[PDB]
Amino acid sequence: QCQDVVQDVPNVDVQMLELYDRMSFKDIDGGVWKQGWNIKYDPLKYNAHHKLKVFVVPHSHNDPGWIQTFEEYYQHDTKHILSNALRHLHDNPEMKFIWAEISYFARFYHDLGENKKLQMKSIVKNGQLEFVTGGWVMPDEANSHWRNVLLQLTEGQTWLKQFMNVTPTASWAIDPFGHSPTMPYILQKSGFKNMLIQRTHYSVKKELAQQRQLEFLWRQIWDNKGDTALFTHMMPFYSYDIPHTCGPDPKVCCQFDFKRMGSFGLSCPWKVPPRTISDQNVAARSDLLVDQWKKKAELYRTNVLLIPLGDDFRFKQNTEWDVQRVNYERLFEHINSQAHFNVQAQFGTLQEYFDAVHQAERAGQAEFPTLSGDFFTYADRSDNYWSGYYTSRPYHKRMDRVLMHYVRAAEMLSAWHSWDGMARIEERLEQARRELSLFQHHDGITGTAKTHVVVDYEQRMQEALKACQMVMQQSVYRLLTKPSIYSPDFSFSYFTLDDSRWPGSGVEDSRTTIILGEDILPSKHVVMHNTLPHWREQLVDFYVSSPFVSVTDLANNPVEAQVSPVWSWHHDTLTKTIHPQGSTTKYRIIFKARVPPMGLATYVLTISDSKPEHTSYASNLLLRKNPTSLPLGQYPEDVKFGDPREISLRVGNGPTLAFSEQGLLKSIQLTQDSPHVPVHFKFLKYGVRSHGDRSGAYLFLPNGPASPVELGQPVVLVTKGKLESSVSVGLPSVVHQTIMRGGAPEIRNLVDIGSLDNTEIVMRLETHIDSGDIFYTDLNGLQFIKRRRLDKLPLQANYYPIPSGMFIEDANTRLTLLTGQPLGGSSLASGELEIMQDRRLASDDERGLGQGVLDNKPVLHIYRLVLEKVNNCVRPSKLHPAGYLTSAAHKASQSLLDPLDKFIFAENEWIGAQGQFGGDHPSAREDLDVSVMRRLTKSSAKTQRVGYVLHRTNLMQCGTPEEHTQKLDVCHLLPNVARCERTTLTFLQNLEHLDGMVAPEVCPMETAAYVSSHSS
Ligand SMILES: *[C@@H]1O[C@H](CO)[C@@H](O)[C@H](O)[C@H]1NC(C)=O
Ligand SMILES: O[C@H]1[C@@H]2[C@@H](O)CCC[S@+]2C[C@H]1O
Ligand SMILES: [Zn+2]
Repeated sequence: QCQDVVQDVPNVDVQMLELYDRMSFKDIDGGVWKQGWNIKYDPLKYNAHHKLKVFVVPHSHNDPGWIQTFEEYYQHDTKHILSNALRHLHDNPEMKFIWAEISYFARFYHDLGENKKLQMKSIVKNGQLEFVTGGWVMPDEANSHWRNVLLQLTEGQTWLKQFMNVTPTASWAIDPFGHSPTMPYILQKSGFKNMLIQRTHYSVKKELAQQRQLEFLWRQIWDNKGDTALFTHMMPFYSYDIPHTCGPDPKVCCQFDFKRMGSFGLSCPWKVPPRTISDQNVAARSDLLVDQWKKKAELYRTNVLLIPLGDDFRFKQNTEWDVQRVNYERLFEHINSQAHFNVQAQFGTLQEYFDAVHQAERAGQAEFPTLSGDFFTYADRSDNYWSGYYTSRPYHKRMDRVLMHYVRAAEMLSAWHSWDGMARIEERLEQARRELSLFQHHDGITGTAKTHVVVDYEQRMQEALKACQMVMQQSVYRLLTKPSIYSPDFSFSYFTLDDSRWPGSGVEDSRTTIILGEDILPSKHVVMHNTLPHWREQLVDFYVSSPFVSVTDLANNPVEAQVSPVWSWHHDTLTKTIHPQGSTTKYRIIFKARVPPMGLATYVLTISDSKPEHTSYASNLLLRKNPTSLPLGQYPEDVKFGDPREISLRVGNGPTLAFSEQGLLKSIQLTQDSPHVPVHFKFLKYGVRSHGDRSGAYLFLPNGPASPVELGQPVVLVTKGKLESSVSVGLPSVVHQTIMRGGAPEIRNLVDIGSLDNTEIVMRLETHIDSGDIFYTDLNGLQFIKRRRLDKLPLQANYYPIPSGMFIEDANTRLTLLTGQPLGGSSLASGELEIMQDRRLASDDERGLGQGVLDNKPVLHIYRLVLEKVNNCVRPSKLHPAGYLTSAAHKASQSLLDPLDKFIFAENEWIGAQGQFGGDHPSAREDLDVSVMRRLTKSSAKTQRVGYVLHRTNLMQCGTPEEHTQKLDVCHLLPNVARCERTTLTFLQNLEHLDGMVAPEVCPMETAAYVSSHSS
């Protein structure tokens, strides 16, 4: 049956948390290998019957945006690299080249004439040009959500299958800033057999090198059996550039980068230039180079050695192709003909290297270790830990998650039907997928690009959001209109999307008010979509032009609603206070929408001349000294005023929250009898060093622990309603909001760091929880990994990515913070959680970006806070490296990442309107998600095909019986199923033809893909 992911601790040779506890992390000078040691080898190791096989693998790192935009790099550099690669590989049959970034390759190939397309296909087919990974990008591994890692991988590999007829099975990840086990998870489920990584902490490289553990079978932290394992090669040295890839001595290796002799504007910082290889020097030059190779080979277990040959945007000029190729050819001729070296060296590809490694393994020459864990937080040297980019450019980090959801929703909503080409559905979805995929680049979501490049990514993402909205609203109109009435104009807006959290109140006033009135329009239809495969009820809100509005379902059943004011916060430069103003012409109406699995539900908003029977009105209390009046137009309850004071609130039967006089949480009481548990929010600031290394987009180099933000006497606004209550406070740089709807609170921070240079703003939670040095953070929204704070490491080393959540716990109590955006965070003392909100840095951090981070803009960060008793939960043992969410924390995460979508009908009357879609869809167990639903065929295909990605998480058992659900068989969601197949996660290979055309559900922590085929 399924593997147990909780109770059995895997036995692995290397467990990265255990390794971290034992390592000392001393930064001593190792000689020419500055972070290693002087490698020694026995010359007699190699001989006539046991040669060293060397693969020199030419490559070119092409960032899809960084210090230029994608299109700028394409025009100035990448199109010439690819054009000249085609020519030089064509003309030089033993030369090889690998290529990773399919965004660029697709941009290139589609501009080729057919003669050149054919020539390109021939050098791919014959193995000279080899694709590695084949994703749209080489993604960030820290901030990216696994769903978007899969999206971009699929975008690139689907392109490659269609146009190049190849599917890579080896991955190349030389530049992401630390590495995640989510990558082998996805890759192994996508047909891969091997992967390569580079940017791991220098101390880890030393430790694993000493044990010859740089090649390993990387399995997931919970995986007892090993079925998730993927063979992984970690490169051993400081960079992927030629000085750090031939061997341990960069002064020697630089002499073999033949672009550095002067005419190209490059040189060797170790002050010994390359020399052109001639018959007079080739023996000496070869003895230098072979000795470097044999030292590198000592770090690995086979007689097969990988030597990358490349750097950023290399292999551009024809003269560069020639100078590298001709000099290496002279070296190979000499080396391979001189028996005393016992070396056979050649240009090769990545797959060629791995195939030869595994041939050695099968011949019994090596056994590889098993490994679990991750490779965060990266440091490349000294105390320079790359935890800054977990937060840099947080606006765009948040935008990533918004677009993630709208791509899912657009693909799902439109998959139910086949569309005519004139509807431009496929066109808009392809654009949306590609812009989101581009942003997964390790200079996109990471916030490590130049200002104008960030603007380009943002503009692309905005176009993608508009594309999603168009597809979604067309789809809703089709799904909810009587078929014989449906008369679409595929350019028309039948609905507009309403999003309450993006860009957010205080960031952009982009929401449309529903305008009702006796002399204009009595009522309005709205529609909610639920992308999750279970019934959901959730409060939804809209802006309306009257407070006298009531809600009905499309059976005209009244729905209870609450009306509240529309409050906006202002930085009053004449009074020097931050305080709220209420609208006198628009109001918020809130009600519970109940929406089928993967379905839609319609409601109607109707105006009346007076308070309606089933609509209540929130009270409002402004706490501040010196108040002034707050008129609210027709809102029927007058605002109350008071001096600052502690307050407590409870919605429904839910928790009771107590707040300080400054508007910040102080305690949570779960039930009426129970203790008021201390849970205190605090905002603090980190600065920058005034000597030594400065923080920048990549690096976090604080000048000591954080200092509290001075709050003064902030203005606090309390809104109390039957359905929703909140406490909001205007603090320096942050409008902080705690919202209660009857379960776990929601936190919203409108963060505007303003002109506070050299400041990082952190939000900290202080509790009594006896967590010691342990805390948990997620990896890519997929899994939670145990962290241990290490006081032998500096503060910034104890920061980890928080892509979706974090928690601390003791024997009895857990506090989980779920996020709607990836940010950096830690637990720096027992009972604490902290998460960075924004950072503004005036200096560059000396990694090549050439600017600090001075382009901050207001961002609305969102969270859920879940305090729980966990003493009755079945948790992993103390030695297990994973943790798992409870039901309530998982649902709270889903609330943030995949909320209901809201649609407002744009015209005055919707003729043929229907009340619901998907009432017959199965309501699957809470731990299962349909992560992807995508129609894979256009309308001309006689056999339509729909793909599904199913993911089951693992939730802790805590004694909530929580049961009766329906089985979900995705292959029967559409009618006329003729076949159901299990596929790789990219949909590109059929793995099993399924009996009865039934797609089984998956095991906890597993992800599977299915394709259903339909004959009508
Ligand atoms: C793709 O490759 C397979 C074997 O590599 C070959 O049989 C086939 O003709 C190619 N199909 C295409 C070009 O779609
Ligand atoms: O962000 C950049 C990388 C970083 O490692 C700094 C050195 C250049 S690489 C190219 C970019 O992706
Ligand atoms: Zn890069």
